[PDB]
Amino acid sequence: GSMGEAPNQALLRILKETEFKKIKVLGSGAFGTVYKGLWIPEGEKVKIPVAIKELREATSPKANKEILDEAYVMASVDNPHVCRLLGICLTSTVQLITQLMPFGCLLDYVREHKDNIGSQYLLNWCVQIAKGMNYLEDRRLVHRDLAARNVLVKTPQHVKITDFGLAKLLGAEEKEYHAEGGKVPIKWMALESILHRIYTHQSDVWSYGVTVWELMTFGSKPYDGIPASEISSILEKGERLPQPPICTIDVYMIMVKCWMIDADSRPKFRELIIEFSKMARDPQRYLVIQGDERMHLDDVVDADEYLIP
Ligand SMILES: COCC[C@H]1CNC(=O)c2c1[nH]c(-c1ccncc1F)c2Nc1cccc(Cl)c1OC
Ligand SMILES: [Cl-]
Repeated sequence: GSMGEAPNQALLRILKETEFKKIKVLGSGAFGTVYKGLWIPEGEKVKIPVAIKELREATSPKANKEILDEAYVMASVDNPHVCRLLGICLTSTVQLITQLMPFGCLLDYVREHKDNIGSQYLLNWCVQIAKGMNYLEDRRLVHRDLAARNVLVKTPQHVKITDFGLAKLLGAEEKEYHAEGGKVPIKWMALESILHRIYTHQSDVWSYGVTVWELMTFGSKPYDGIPASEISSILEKGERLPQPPICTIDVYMIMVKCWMIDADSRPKFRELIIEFSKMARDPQRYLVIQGDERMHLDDVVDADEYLIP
C-alpha cells in the first residue's frame, strides 16, 4: 500500500573483549558455539552473568555477515519473553552477548524434569511464548525457527525466545518473506514454507503449534524416525502430530488449528495469549497429568536490572 518506513534508532553497543571472563563452553551445534561468562562493565561496581555466541561457518566473512544480521534484528527487540542483545564484541569472529539463562533450553529442561512438570508450568510457558511471538509480530519480525530448543529458561516461571539466525523483517504492510533455498528445520515448518518457501507470522504460528506439542509430550521428537524428505507428502495427505496423552480436546484443538492448510485460518498469537491465559486459570481442567499436585520446581546484578540508555 502507501505506508513508508520509519528510522530504526536502536543503539548497537560494542563491548570490550577485556570486560569478559568466559567460564566454560555451554554447547556447540548447528547454532555455532555458546559460552557462559561474567561481564564487568569497567565504570560500574556491577557483575553480570552472560552467554556469548559465535557462528561456525566455512569462512570468517560468511560467519561475520550472518552474526551481524542476527545482531541487527535483536538490537531492535525489548520484551520480557525475547532474548535481549546486550552488545557485540569485535573479535576476529564477531560475538553476540546476552543475559545468561541459567536453566538452558526448554526442550532439555522438560526432558530432564519430566516427572516434576505440572499443568500450571506447561500452560504458563505456552502463554509466555505466545506473548514473545506477538511482540515480534508487532515489530514485523518473522522468527522462522521457533522450536522448544530455541526457548530458554531464566527460571521455571520465566522463558525467552532465542536464536534470530533465520529471522526476517517485513516491510510496512508486506505480508510474506520468500526464502532462497538455505537449510531450514522441516519438522517445525508450515506446509506453504516447505512447498513455496513463503514465510509469514502465520507460518510462525504453525511452528508454535509444534513447539506446544514438544512441551505437552515432555520433549518428544516430532514425526520420530520419519526422514525430513517424507514430511511434505505426510502433511499434504492431511496427517498431523498425534494428540499428546495429557491433552484434553481443548488443548489438542488449538494445536490442530495451528496446522491448518489455510494460513489465515490459523490462530493469531494475540488469540493464543487469551486462550492459554484462560486455561492457566484452571490448569487441571485442560491437562490431565499424573502427580500434578505434588511436584515443585557479590555485587552480581541481573541484566534485567542493568538498564542501558
Ligand atoms: C547452549 O545453548 C544451546 C541452545 C543455543 C541455540 N541458539 C541460540 O541462539 C542460543 C543457544 N543458547 C543460548 C543461550 C542464551 C543465554 N543463556 C544460555 C544460552 F545457552 C542462545 N542464545 C544466545 C547466546 C549468546 C548470545 C545471544 Cl545474543 C543469544 O541469543 C541469540
Ligand atoms: Cl533439529
